[PDB]
Amino acid sequence: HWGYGKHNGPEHWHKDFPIAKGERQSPVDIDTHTAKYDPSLKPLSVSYDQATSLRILNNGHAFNVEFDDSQDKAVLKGGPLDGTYRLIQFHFHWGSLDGQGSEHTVDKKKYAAELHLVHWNTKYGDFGKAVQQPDGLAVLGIFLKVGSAKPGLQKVVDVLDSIKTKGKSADFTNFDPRGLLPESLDYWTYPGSLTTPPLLECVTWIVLKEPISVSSEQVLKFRKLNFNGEGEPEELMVDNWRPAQPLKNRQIKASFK
Ligand SMILES: NS(=O)(=O)c1c(F)c(F)c(S(=O)(=O)CCc2ccccc2)c(NCc2ccccc2)c1F
Ligand SMILES: [Zn+2]
Repeated sequence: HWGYGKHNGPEHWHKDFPIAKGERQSPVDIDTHTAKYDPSLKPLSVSYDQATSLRILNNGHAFNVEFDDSQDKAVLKGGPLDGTYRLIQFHFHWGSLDGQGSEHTVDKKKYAAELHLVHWNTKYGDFGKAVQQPDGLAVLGIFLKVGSAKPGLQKVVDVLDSIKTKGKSADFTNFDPRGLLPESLDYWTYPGSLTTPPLLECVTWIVLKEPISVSSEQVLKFRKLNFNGEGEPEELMVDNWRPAQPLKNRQIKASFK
């Protein structure tokens, strides 16, 4: 029932998910001036050489690219993390226009979209148990701006016509997520939450400072997806982002400068 409209969007979520008004909600505005450089933070370690993609899925509010996480393949560690987090899936949030789309903002600046690479803490054994823990997930957020195409995203864009509507899926093997990363791994990090229902407060957010560039034609294809299922009135999948939430009693830390 929740979604992104006037009647079921982010401002309504608290009625079914009271944690929406909780103490460590995401996304947030990253105030670059008050983010403290933390010389104790490590370089982030992103090991995606063995990643195995399985499927791509329109789940009715984004598209997910899913990975086989049953072995220790694609892992995120280092950075602020005390453990080993395993890649499970990635997805995006984007706008109806280039001027909006991202969930995190940087000195109130909105990017055209934001990629989330979602990983779960291997000390909890699986994703479903990890989300019940305050250090259960690590989500790597990467901003998208519109400019030159990202060659490494084109395979994703090209398959979207095949999962236009909610609940459609498609085989999606041998996709290499290393092709979606920017050159620098400088990052901001803070404790936060899933940004859609159930809004669980289980996420260490690591947001890269350097955005990737995608082309206007690439992001236009994201906007041709549908929130509705096949045979229902067409509602374009756009603006599936939650606005910035109160920082409350949290410090955003920077890995750089
Ligand atoms: N935007 S996000 O990165 O914080 C996020 C959520 F907000 C979130 F609620 C979830 S969820 O699985 O608990 C609910 C549904 C969902 C699915 C895909 C994108 C956004 C929300 C995931 N988890 C992603 C996920 C999906 C399937 C299997 C494992 C992880 C998730 F990654
Ligand atoms: Zn997300």
